[PDB]
Amino acid sequence: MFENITAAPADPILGLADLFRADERPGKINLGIGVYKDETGKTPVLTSVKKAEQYLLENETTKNYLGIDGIPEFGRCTQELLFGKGSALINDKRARTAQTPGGTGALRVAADFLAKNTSVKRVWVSNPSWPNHKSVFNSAGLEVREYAYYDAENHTLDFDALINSLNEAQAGDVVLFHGCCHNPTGIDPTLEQWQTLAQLSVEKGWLPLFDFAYQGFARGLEEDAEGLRAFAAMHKELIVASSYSKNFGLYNERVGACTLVAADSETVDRAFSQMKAAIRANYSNPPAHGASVVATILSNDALRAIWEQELTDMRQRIQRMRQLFVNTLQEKGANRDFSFIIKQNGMFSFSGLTKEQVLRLREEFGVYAVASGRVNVAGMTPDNMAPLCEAIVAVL
Amino acid sequence: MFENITAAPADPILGLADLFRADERPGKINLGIGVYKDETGKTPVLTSVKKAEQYLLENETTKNYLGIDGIPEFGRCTQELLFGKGSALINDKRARTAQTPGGTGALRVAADFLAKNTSVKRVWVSNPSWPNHKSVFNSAGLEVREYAYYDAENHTLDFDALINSLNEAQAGDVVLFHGCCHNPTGIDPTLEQWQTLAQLSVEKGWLPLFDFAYQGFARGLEEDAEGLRAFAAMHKELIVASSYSKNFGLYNERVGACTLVAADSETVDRAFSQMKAAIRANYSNPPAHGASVVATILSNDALRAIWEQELTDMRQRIQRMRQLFVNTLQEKGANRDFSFIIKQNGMFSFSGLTKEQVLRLREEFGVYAVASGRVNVAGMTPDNMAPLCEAIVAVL
Ligand SMILES: Cc1ncc(COP(=O)(O)O)c(CN)c1O
Ligand SMILES: Cc1ncc(COP(=O)(O)O)c(CN)c1O
Repeated sequence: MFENITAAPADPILGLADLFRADERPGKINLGIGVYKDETGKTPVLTSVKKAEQYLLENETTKNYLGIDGIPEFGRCTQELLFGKGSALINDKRARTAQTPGGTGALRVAADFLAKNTSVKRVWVSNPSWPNHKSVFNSAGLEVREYAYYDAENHTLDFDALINSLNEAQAGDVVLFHGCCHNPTGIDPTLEQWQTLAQLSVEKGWLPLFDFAYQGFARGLEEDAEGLRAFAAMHKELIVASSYSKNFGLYNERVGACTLVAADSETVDRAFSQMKAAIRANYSNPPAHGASVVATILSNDALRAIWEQELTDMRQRIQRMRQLFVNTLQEKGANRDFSFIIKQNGMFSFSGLTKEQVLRLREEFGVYAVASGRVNVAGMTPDNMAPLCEAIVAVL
Repeated sequence: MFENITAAPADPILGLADLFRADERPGKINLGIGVYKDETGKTPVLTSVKKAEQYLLENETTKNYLGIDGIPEFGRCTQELLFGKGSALINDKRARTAQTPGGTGALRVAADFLAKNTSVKRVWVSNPSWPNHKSVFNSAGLEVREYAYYDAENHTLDFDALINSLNEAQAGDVVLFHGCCHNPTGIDPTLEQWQTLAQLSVEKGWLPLFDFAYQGFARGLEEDAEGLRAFAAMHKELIVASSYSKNFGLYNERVGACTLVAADSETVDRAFSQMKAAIRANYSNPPAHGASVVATILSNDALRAIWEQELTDMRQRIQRMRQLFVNTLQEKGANRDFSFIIKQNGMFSFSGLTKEQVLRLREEFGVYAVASGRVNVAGMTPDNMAPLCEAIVAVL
């Protein structure tokens, strides 16, 4: 049965992890995978998480099944994060949340859902985008088409091209938008632009699907949700896949959620029972741990007050490294202007390096970055900034 | 988009959970979902698990991504459980394990794998079987056919009918076998029978797929694996989906694994890279917690010595309740012989109650059981045994 199986090519992102610990060469620098690192190049588990975990160890009395959609309070706390405590969506009971194994899992369950219970055939994804978007939607039998987004020359959001590309999407097609911290460009629409697309979207009849994996990494919790909230006030239905892997440092615990929004309580409820059926046939019910942690933190002011500060620290250190990288590059004689980098939000900078340059950086200097030239700024520290910048300069 | 969505019917198993806490009527008894309960009707978290969790809280320094196939030691410890420490499969490096969100998740990833990289079109499932088997395989686009298994009259394994049904399966079809504690009949093949099927399977060219969710609940760890081990010594390729939800009391942490076996190291490795691609497009990487616990327990003799005893206690209490149920039924004037129940292994007894009887038991007495007449013996206690038995007798 397996004699004919061809080997799949290594994952463009997760594959770097293998190569990185395959070459024992002293000063390697890992700027590939999107994981936060502190000034010492460590990925620590947050203090609030350690506190919440202790509490759980004290108070849990059972590991009995969670129920298909997970922990209620979790689902409730996430909607308030996404839509706002006031929000009519919450009051009209128009939204339903399922706890899922990470944002990726939320994208898959949404894909499986749309594929079996809807007439969706094609999903529109930005160009460029996170590489795994294609694979997830293709796994569910949906088709992926690309819409223009980034202006390489100016390092700008090519809005006119975005608008003009989307014009080929028909009523009933799904359009994927990144909530904030666009992966991998780091360029997001302004609120005015989010508004224009909110409206264009209602006239052309597209079903919006937001990928929210970095809430809190651009300007703040409530600000990063503005675009989504602009859409929810104007739309009757929409899906949102959010992740807690980055903003809670819970990467390997797989914590995320798929939020379904419909016209009214009765409708979202019917639609949701099918989403639950799709979960049952996939992984049955979600892993409790990571989600329990998030819920306990969110539910306790002391704990939540400490978390918001840890999040604020993460974001600020990244903004620091961002400006340092640019300054050291100019200091090291980079034959180019990299100022645009300071303008990007989130963990990544679309550096502009060519495939060949990133290949040489790795083989020659032990510097790891994604083929597309995406570099993890959050992996930069005052200690590796100089070796890194010299590697880059000797490659331009 | 959602105006037309029809509501999915409630899950035949997980749906009972809703109904049960929907009726506030004092003496309700829950014999539906397969969860272990101790003499006081509680589902406690195991002591070894509490110990392992404390250790993890002390020693974990990061929640960084786990890598598509999960924790190595976990994968390694599971293969030794399944195949045995000696085993040529392990020494020849013919097996590859992926850590997955529960046994259900392992069944899905195996389904997705077989569907995209193989010429499998149909999966053979016993009649009766765990209800979610159909849905998982149908989610992946595979077809499910049923093979005769249980003799209702005699409460025996209708081997001749089993053999005769399987004769319609062609070379290249997947046949699902339950390792031990057949859900829901509790009747398993003898080793001699496992042997006959091991051989019949090689001549007819079927790809075996074992569902192992109750290892340790029949007679013991190594004994419950005998059938599988009889097959692995005779087969060149096979897949095994195992679960740790019951034997480790880790239900909601979602801990299981999908083990792939091929002719040689080079082949299993090529095949496996595709299995990894299927995981990446589903949930990316598995939840660490539950699996870390299992690995720490398995890796430490003190901890593992305590676990094996807790498992032994669970199994023994069930065997106790099994004989008590039968004795109280006869004591309460049951107009029938229920002796066959003592002969069944695992958590469930196929009682023989009709759909109508189980419907009446619920509405009239607050006694919850699955439509098929499957009752959770592990949910019986000396305290509810009498109310329960009277409910049943007044329904025969
Ligand atoms: C845009 C985007 N969407 C979803 C995810 C998947 O996140 P998770 O690791 O939570 O599964 C990521 C990973 N960073 C992402 O960048
Ligand atoms: C036969 C069988 N297979 C798989 C599973 C799924 O187990 P999990 O809860 O580990 O996902 C179960 C549930 N008891 C089962 O009974």
